[PDB]
Amino acid sequence: AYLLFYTEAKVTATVK
Amino acid sequence: AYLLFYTEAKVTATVK
Amino acid sequence: AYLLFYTEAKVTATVK
Amino acid sequence: AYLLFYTEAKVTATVK
Amino acid sequence: AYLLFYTEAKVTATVK
Amino acid sequence: AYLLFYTEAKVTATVK
Ligand SMILES: [Cl-]
Ligand SMILES: [Cl-]
Ligand SMILES: [Cl-]
Ligand SMILES: [Cl-]
Ligand SMILES: [Cl-]
Ligand SMILES: [Cl-]
Repeated sequence: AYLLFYTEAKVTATVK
Repeated sequence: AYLLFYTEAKVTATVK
Repeated sequence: AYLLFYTEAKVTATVK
Repeated sequence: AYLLFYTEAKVTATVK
Repeated sequence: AYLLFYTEAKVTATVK
Repeated sequence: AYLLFYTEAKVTATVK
């Protein structure tokens, strides 16, 4: 699984 | 485009 | 001291 | 250009 | 568990 | 003072 911080604004974190 | 910080370790940043 | 970003959602930054 | 995550609180991301 | 990025330098990511 | 993560690659952190 990876950790991802993403944004286009707020930073969203997810683990997939 | 998204700004992305990714990791499984080092953090990789990219713009997609 | 460490710089920390954490999240369980929002990313919170702190310096400890 | 730089990718920047900034904070003093919320983390702001920008591309400059 | 929390997602953590930390640094005192390199940024280290972990899940606790 | 602000916390900054920046990159053009490696993420560099700084506190100013
Ligand atoms: Cl490594
Ligand atoms: Cl690194
Ligand atoms: Cl604080
Ligand atoms: Cl806030
Ligand atoms: Cl936020
Ligand atoms: Cl670990």
